[PDB]
Amino acid sequence: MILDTDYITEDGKPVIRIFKKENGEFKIDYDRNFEPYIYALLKDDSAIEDVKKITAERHGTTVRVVRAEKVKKKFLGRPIEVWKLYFTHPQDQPAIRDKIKEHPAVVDIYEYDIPFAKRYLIDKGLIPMEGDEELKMLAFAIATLYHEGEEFAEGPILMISYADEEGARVITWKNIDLPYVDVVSTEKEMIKRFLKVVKEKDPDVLITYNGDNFDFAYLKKRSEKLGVKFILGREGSEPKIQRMGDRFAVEVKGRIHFDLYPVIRRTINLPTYTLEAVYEAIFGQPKEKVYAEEIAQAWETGEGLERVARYSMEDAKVTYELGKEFFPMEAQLSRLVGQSLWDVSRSSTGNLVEWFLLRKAYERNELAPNKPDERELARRRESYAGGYVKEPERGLWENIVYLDFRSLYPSIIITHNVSPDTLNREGCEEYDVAPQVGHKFCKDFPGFIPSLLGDLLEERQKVKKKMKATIDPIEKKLLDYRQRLIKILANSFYGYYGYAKARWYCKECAESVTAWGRQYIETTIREIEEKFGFKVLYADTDGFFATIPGADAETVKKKAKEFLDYINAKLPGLLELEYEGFYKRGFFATKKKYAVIDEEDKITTRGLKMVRRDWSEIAKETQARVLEAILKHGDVEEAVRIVKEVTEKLSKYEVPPEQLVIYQPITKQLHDYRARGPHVSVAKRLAARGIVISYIVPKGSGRIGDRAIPFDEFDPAKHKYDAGYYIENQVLPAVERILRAFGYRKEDL
Ligand SMILES: [Ca+2]
Ligand SMILES: [Ca+2]
Ligand SMILES: [Ca+2]
Ligand SMILES: [Ca+2]
Repeated sequence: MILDTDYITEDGKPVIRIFKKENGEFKIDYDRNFEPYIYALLKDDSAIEDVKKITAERHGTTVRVVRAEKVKKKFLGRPIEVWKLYFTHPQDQPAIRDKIKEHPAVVDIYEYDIPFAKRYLIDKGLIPMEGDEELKMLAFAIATLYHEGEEFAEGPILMISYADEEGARVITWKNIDLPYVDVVSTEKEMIKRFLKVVKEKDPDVLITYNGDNFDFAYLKKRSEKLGVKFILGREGSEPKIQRMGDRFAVEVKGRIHFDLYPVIRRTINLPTYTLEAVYEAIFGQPKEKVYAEEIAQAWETGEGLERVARYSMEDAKVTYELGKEFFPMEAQLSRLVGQSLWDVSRSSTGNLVEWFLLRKAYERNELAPNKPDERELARRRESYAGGYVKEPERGLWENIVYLDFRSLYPSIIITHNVSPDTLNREGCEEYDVAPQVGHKFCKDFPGFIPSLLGDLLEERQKVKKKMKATIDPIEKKLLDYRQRLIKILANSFYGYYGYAKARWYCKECAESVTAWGRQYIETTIREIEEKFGFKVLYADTDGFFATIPGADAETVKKKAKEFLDYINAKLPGLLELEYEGFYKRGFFATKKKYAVIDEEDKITTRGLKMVRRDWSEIAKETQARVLEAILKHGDVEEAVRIVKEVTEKLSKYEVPPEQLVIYQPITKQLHDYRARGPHVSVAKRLAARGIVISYIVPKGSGRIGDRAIPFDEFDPAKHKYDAGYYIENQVLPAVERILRAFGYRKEDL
């Protein structure tokens, strides 16, 4: 299979290198016959002789046009004739493209900013990560000596850890009594030892967590300081560093540097992206953090080195575990888009669609529009109206069905042929008009994007049915990832339409999709109300919650299935409404805030879940008790009494102080925490003396931080906690947000 492609220069000529892994053997294929090129639209074919003679200069070397050929391609639906201009080297393109554009007889130029190695994969029809070849993976992490007022990598690397199927090991230059620790004499020997491990293991994938902006940069400065040839590449090369905007990225030639940090940054949404928080959210298992101060203190005193070595080991271990969880999904995404895993894993949603479209455009002989210039880019700060959100009929409801459209936005694009090449196209005999915005779309021929989107949805169905018949559980997982990734890519076409940097950007297309979406969701709602007598409790963009308040659970289900048969016969094209699920009870607080419970007793909450550690146990316990009384018992007046009971126990000081302790970690220098937080205030009082902050809020005057004390110093016989604080700032805010819709103000409890 193909891992990646790049180019080297030989006698001023580009040579493509294709890195492959066939039958467990690494191979490099060379191609010296791929010519870089750009298109040029001319107003007169006679002008081609003037364009051929246009010259530029890179660094003394004269840039010339190698050869030209007239080709017929499609552009905005219409057939067009452009000149394919070939060059000697891909770096000739940025040097001469401006001189060719400025020529009077040149209307415009196209496909002039496509990286050579990526242009090769598309033009040759090559797809990376294709097949069932097994890649060998290796994760690694480093521990460093940090001091407050020092430059980057001024301190040495203390430990280098690595992990794979054989387990996790730590290389260090100090004696540590642990079975997984390998001891060397110096930092130089530790680095050299790590090089030998990578060379002997010969992994296809190197997995890091933030290796793009820390690990490789630290290793580089250290190898320069110690005189070590950091040959990580399979061709004997040192890691290549690139600039990605305001940040960096690192390639390792012959292998795939898989940095988990940008991948997880897009996949899940978390408050922080530390390795500890990420691992705990994905695997649900805790991971202890050992700070730079503790590491430095342990290394200088030689005391708790086992704790440091164990932290180092866990870093490599969890990085390998996370890499095993996210890499197969990103590998299938790379195969789908048609680009290397290195680029795909570092590209955002907008670029992924663009690369997919660029490959398809070449296959369909479709000339790709250019990126917007700075002037046009500033003009594309255009916003528009989004999805429809119904104001919910607040309160507790019984026997609720959730109905939603199968791929609403892609269905609209296909059905109404929404595309920049069909937008206001004159000369057609059939059009579809978008409500409110009024944009017209030609229906005479399939548009470029709707046509590809139709093939994607069709391809996904071919994968779904092959999964049912696939005996092999590993192959079923592979197909499952591809199927899921097609759904993700198909649902990204809409956002791409409103993406200002997009080649196929079209605000008219984007707002037409949302306008049609608002129409279909609203028409379906009034249809179920008027012709089936349902009450629509709440709706958001592509689905709604409905019920018959005076009907049986089986009666609601039956009527819902009958409604589905009815509207699906009336919906045009690919639009389709589906039965998502049935819920025994449901509480709808405000727009975007609600909670439902199924027949199994599983509760789904969207809004103020409050599963955080920076909130007292008393507040979290009461909230759970309230939700249970509402969703399991359907007793609203019981949920109220529970809050009244808790506030009465808090006011009479009958609640144990252990369920009032708040735990908060110090992650930065005390001078940098100028938020006057209670945990920081407690920490500053500790630092004021000679020598996770666990504190309780006591009864007194001043700010919360002025009252707060560590729980170790709290004594029920000498001190009194702030009953008012735990009622008004902890319990009531957490519960009021749920009971709010009933009209139960804070003073009602
Ligand atoms: Ca590449
Ligand atoms: Ca659905
Ligand atoms: Ca088709
Ligand atoms: Ca239909």
